[PDB]
Amino acid sequence: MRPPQFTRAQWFAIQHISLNPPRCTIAMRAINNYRWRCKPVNTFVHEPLVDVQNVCFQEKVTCKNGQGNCYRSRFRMHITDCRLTNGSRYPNCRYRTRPGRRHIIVACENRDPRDSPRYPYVPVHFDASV
Repeated sequence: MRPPQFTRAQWFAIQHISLNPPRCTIAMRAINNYRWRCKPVNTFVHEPLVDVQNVCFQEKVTCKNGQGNCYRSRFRMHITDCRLTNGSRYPNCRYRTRPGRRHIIVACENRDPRDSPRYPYVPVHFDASV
């Protein structure tokens, strides 16, 4: 679940934007610290923050949940898919790291008041890795 201390945009960035190349088992720890079971699957976008934010102005598409506020990246982006190993037992979560470069789809919305006023419309959910 989203920890209440983070806005939707903040949690999206924590889970899905990687400045440095992600090694899944290391990078997932900050996420699973807020959880009570290992996150089974998680995608990181390894691109500058502004490039990920800018997907919110690209190709508008229907979201998997039926909402209309999703967008598909114009270009393939560098991503890393993290999948929990079959032997992992919470709280010790290990991941397989599957890098790639694909179009992404994100949901976007107006910023929360607790989000930076410099980005009025921001990504809040990772919808798809293709």
